[PDB]
Amino acid sequence: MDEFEMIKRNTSEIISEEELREVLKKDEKSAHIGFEPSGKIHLGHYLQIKKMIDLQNAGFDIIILLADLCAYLNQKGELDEIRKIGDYNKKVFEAMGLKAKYVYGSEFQLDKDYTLNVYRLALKTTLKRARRSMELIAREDENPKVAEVIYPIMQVNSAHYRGVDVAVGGMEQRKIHMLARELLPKKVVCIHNPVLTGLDGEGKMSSSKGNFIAVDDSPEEIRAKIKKAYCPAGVVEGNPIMEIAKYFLEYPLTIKRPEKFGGDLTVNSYEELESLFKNKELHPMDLKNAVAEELIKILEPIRKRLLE
Amino acid sequence: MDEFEMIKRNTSEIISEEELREVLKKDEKSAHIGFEPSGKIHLGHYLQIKKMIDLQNAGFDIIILLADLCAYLNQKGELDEIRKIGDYNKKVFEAMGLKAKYVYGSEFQLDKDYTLNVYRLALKTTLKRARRSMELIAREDENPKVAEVIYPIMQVNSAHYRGVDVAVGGMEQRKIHMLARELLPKKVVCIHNPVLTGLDGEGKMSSSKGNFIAVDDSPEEIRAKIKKAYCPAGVVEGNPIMEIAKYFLEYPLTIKRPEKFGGDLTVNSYEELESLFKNKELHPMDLKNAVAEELIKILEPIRKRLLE
Ligand SMILES: N[C@@H](Cc1ccc(O)c([N+](=O)[O-])c1)C(=O)O
Ligand SMILES: N[C@@H](Cc1ccc(O)c([N+](=O)[O-])c1)C(=O)O
Ligand code: NA
Ligand code: NA
Repeated sequence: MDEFEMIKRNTSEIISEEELREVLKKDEKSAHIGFEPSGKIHLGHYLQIKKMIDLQNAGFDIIILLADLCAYLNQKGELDEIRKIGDYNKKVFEAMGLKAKYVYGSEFQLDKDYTLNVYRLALKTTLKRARRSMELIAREDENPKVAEVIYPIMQVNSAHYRGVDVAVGGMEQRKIHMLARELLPKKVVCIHNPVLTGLDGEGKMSSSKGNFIAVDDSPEEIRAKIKKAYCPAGVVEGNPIMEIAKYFLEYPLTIKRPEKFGGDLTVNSYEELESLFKNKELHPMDLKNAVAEELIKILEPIRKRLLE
Repeated sequence: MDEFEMIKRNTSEIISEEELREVLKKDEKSAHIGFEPSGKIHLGHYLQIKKMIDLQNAGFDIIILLADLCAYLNQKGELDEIRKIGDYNKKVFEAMGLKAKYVYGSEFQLDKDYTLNVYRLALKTTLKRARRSMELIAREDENPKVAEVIYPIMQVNSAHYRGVDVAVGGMEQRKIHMLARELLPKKVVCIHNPVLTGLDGEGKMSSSKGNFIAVDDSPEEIRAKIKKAYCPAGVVEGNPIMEIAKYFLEYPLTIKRPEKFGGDLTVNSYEELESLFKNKELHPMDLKNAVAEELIKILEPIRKRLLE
């Protein structure tokens, strides 16, 4: 398994694989990811931090951008309050075991040279393109603000300005990233992680939608959220419990079941779990019990560091 | 005639008259106008500079904003080239007899505090409103850029930032000004000048449309432009020659005519010229001859200073 294959594991796409391979040869290489600060850090965040850890293990210097100014532009509140949530997020990311440097967008995004660049990019970016790039990111607003279209060019210049080789984000960032690869002289390698389904199955997981498991949820809370989650027998597509099994659990996985329902089941890969679930050899209740118990153990060290 | 009435003369609107009156009482008061730098300075510019002179005579400190960064956002070229045209414009404005201070937008519009203000305003300004405010200003573009909607909030913050009591501009600026009066804590008094008709009568006069008389046009050039201008008998509405008579000429005005066509005509006011023209007592050819000759004399001192 290449460093390349370790990095590629469980990503949705890498733009491009050829470019990443060229990057991997260098002694010194950096990757960054930006997050609008979030009151709760959930499995979606953890999925991406896990990927940053993969990159770190492959010798990348990791930068976490606490995106206070973008969050401000996306109507998340006042900068001072946003920064405080950013600081909390840093502590959570540290509790996850990430070795990284942290920067606040506003530390450099209001510099004269940065701003001049933003305006230069604004001349090359159509309103239609800017709005399209924000469809999965923009806060819902019946009267869309000028701030909405400044946000994507702020993010485009961010990669350029700080000289990152690799930008990581969820699939929802991909249009902004495509714009960056088009507009900037140096092409940034983009690694996109899948977007987790919300627990009720009705859309994507999000801090604003209350459809997530937070990394510091209590065990009792995790069990309840999983008990109630969308998880139709035989259905893997859009099944958040199966997603958790794929992205977070380790294998071989032992699934405990009463003897009357077939007894304990040892599963050597997610792929084999998927076949058992599609073939209805594994019931949603037994899948859920195992996912809840293993996820609790996975998250325990993080919750404990945050509780201590 | 009040200072108020001197200021009001030949304006399209003042927002608001009550506010201007409060302003007039102060010992210290300033007014500014901004211009995207223009390769040619035309009668539209001169009309507004004349109004700045009125304000100066009423005891206002005048600031001319050479709007290099707005011009950049509105696709007028590179900043360095734009600034050079700005410097030329300053020399023309000085040749007009204006006593003012001149500043380049970019001297202060890229400051961290300015930019933070721009982003705060971007949160309060809808895209729909920003685009509407730019309809008569925005460079024609089949694929409108993000830069187009940054421009109006740049101009909104300009008035606020430099603490002007009064902003002057053409009617085309009125939506941006309305936005400023809505968004800022201090209401700026806005004085709007009429927009001159193009020489061919087919739209408004503009540097980009080649339908103007420039202040340094040669006498021969002025005569030719006027000879060819739209000027229907009896029609005052949208008649650029009648506009020049109203906004630039002094009265009493003597109109020279051959005896066979009624002989020389002395006109004591624009209002009386308008009645004679509507009643068809004054032929377009005779009106044009007088307007051309008087406009040449009006502009001679400006052209001469620029030629020297
Ligand atoms: N768009 C990201 C945040 C972000 C990512 C990368 C960035 O470079 C920046 N930025 O420049 O402020 C911001 C999000 O949805 O959470
Ligand atoms: N909109 C003006 C230029 C302008 C006027 C006033 C201003 O404050 C600024 N500005 O802030 O750059 C720019 C024009 O059409 O020529
Ligand atoms: Na080496
Ligand atoms: Na006094």
